[PDB]
Amino acid sequence: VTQTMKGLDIQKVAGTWYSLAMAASDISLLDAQSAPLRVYVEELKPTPEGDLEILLQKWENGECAQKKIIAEKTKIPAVFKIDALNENKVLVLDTDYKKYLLACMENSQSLACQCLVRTPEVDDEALEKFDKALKALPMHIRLSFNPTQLEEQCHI
Amino acid sequence: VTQTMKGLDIQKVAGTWYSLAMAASDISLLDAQSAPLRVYVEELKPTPEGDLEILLQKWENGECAQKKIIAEKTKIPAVFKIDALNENKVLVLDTDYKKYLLACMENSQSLACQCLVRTPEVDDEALEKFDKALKALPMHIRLSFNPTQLEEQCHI
Ligand SMILES: CCCCCCCCCCCC(=O)O
Ligand SMILES: CCCCCCCCCCCC(=O)O
Repeated sequence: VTQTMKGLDIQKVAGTWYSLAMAASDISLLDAQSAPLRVYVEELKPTPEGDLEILLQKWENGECAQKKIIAEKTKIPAVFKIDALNENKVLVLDTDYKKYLLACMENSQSLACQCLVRTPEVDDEALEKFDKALKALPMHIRLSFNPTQLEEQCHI
Repeated sequence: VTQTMKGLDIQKVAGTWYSLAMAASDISLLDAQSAPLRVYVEELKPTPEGDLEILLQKWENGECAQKKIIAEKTKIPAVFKIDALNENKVLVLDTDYKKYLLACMENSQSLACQCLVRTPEVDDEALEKFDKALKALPMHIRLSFNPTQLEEQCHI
C-alpha cells in the first residue's frame, strides 16, 4: 500500500462507522462468516495521545462477539501499529471524515482493506474510490453488504 | 443479465477452460470452499444437437468431486437451460473462443458469473471485460485465482 491520506486529522474519524465493503489478498482471510479478517467496524475512538481504539464485531465460536483493539500511533499520522507475535500496520488511505474512510491492515505480504461509511447506505462514490485504491493491490476476494445487513450484528 | 454474445458458435467453445474469476449476487453462494456455486470448470463439451455438457469440480462432503451437467439449448444460441425443481438459465455474455469466455447462471433474482480462460494465466484484458459486464449486475462477492491454484484440484 502506497496510498496514504495526506494531512490526516485522526480526531475527526471519531464515532460511528459501517464496513460497507472488504477486500483481501487471500480468499481464506474473508471466505467464511468466521474467517480471520471478516471483522465489522462499529466505532473509532482516537485517544488524546493520538492512538486509535477500534470497536468491532466478529463471528467467533458460533456467535457475534464484540472486540476492542488499539492501534498505536507512529511518526506518520496515517499509519498505526498493532503488534503481537507479528508486526502489523493499519494505514488510512483516504477519508472525507463525514461520509467515507478507506483503510488497510498489512503484515511484514498479506493484506485486507475496508471501505467504511458513516450511514447504512451504499455510497457508489466511496466504492469507486475503494476500487481505484485496490487496482494497485493484489486482492483475490471482495465482499460488499446491503443496507439491511449493515444494520444487523455481524452483518447477518 | 442483458449482455449476450451475438453470433455465438457453441461448437467453438469446446475443450479446456480455467475458472479464473467468479462473482455472485449473494456472499453465501461463493463464501466457503463448499459453498453451492463454488464450482470449477474443467471442460465444455457441446453436443452435435447443440446442447452443452459441462465438466466441473466441486468440494463436497470433505473432498474435490467431479460432476458432469448438461445445459439444454433454447431458441437463443447464447442461452441454455438447466432445470430441476427450479428453472435456471446459463447465459454466454462474451467469448473470443481462443482465450476467454464470460458466462452467468441465473434463477427465476440470484446469479453467479465466471471469467473462463483457456490457460493457467491471469488475463488482465479478460478480467477487465468481466468487471465491465458485472458493473450492470448486483454482485456482493468476487473471487479470483492465481496460476498455482488454477493447476490444482478444486483450486486448493
Ligand atoms: C482505520 C481503521 C479501519 C479498520 C479496518 C482495517 C482494515 C481491515 C482489517 C481489520 C482487521 C483488524 O483491525 O483486526
Ligand atoms: C458456459 C458455461 C460456463 C460455466 C459457469 C456458469 C456460471 C457459474 C455458475 C456455475 C454453476 C453450475 O454450472 O452449476
